[PDB]
Amino acid sequence: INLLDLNRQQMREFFKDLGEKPFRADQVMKWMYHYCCDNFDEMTDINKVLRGKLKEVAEIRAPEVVEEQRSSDGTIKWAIAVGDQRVETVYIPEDDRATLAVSSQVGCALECKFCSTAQQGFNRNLRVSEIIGQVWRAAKIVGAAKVTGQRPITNVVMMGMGEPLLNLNNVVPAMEIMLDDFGFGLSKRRVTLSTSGVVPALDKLGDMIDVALAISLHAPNDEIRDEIVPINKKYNIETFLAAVRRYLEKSNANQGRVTIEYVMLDHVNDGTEHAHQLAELLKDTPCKINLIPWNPFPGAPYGRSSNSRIDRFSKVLMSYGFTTIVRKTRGDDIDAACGQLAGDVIDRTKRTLR
RNA sequence: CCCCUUCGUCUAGAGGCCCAGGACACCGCCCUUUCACGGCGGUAACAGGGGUUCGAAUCCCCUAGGGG
Ligand SMILES: C[C@H]1O[C@@H](n2cnc3c(N)ncnc32)[C@H](O)[C@@H]1O
Ligand code: MET
Ligand code: SF4
Ligand SMILES: [Mg+2]
Ligand SMILES: [Mg+2]
Ligand SMILES: [Mg+2]
Ligand SMILES: [Mg+2]
Repeated sequence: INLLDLNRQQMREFFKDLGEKPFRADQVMKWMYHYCCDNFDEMTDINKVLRGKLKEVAEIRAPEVVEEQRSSDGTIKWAIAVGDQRVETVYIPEDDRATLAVSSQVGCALECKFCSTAQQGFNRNLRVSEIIGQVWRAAKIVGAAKVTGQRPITNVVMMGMGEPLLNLNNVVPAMEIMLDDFGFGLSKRRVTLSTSGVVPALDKLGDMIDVALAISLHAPNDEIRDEIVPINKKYNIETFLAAVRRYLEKSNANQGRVTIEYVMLDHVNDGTEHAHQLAELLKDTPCKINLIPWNPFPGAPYGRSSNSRIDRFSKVLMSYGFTTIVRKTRGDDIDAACGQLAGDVIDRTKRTLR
């Protein structure tokens, strides 16, 4: 029994089940997440008998890091071992903050055409310990909170491999741990779950946890979205934005706005005609816009909008009063930029034959 | 017998620099451009009780909880 699979409720449960008081769950979480301890013999403020009781009944096993790559950006990407397979995790330092992109499945069940995770197939969901484990290893490797004196991580984004809303069972507990004060103590506002639009699971999310929301929109109408982000064929743009607005109603994390992700595919969806449509489309949705220049990956039929097109496109949106930021491209030299995470996946869907 | 207990969390603190300071969280406002969620602001603690002293988070006692 591995305590990295457990959130606070559950660890309390666990400690009651050992005839021991529930504040013990707070102590152990502090060692685990504030110091990145994987070793009960260091928990100096737990009496020696219980300290030993734990070693018999439980453990703290994060997946192992088996690769590391540094970019001129400063950006780092670690590959973690997940049985025979690998998912990948990205650390992004900016001046006043540090951000971890976290993987949430082994590949992705979805088929976005501009995504490299999509082109590897899909194997399985990640367990809680394999999600929060990514935040655990990255915190230890960077410099643990009460070990260097600084928060190693200030923001997390569920923007690694996989679609988060197709693994709510594990995504939510893991986000719960991130937010927890005896966990990493991060902020609602600085944990951004991004989703391609699995509407029912978003409604479900609303009833489970309040967390900042971004959406992989990527087109200004269904005819295009059908082609690049195929799940649109099952939950279309209007259905999705309705769901989004349902989430935003009951959410402090988002501060009344959703972040719109829109990847910039050269001469596909990135002309000023599209910006005009996009502005219209979003007239009834309080948001801010994040333009993402496309990051390439082997075999793709696409190209990256030139900066002139991006610049023009963004200015149209700005005419209509939208906050429009171009996401700086980070980790491209090591295939760690958004979309480039292929990991190592044993596809179980036969993505190839088809 | 000895040591520890200060906002949600980690802490600042040595008889007056403290009706308790910071960071983060939380909450609020704003995002018509700081964004791989951004800017600003605000609420919030001396474990509980009794003493010593002009004055106690700080010194003494008792209690509860925790460690050797
Ligand atoms: C994580 C964010 O990046 C987007 N995304 C997926 N693939 C790529 C790529 N090759 N380049 C840029 N962005 C991508 C997702 O659709 C999501 O919005
Ligand atoms: C590479 S995408 C990562 C998060 C989710 N799949 C989304 O597309 O928004
Ligand atoms: S984009 Fe998000 S959803 Fe679409 S494939 Fe890549 S990962 Fe899966
Ligand atoms: Mg929190
Ligand atoms: Mg306390
Ligand atoms: Mg102190
Ligand atoms: Mg924000």
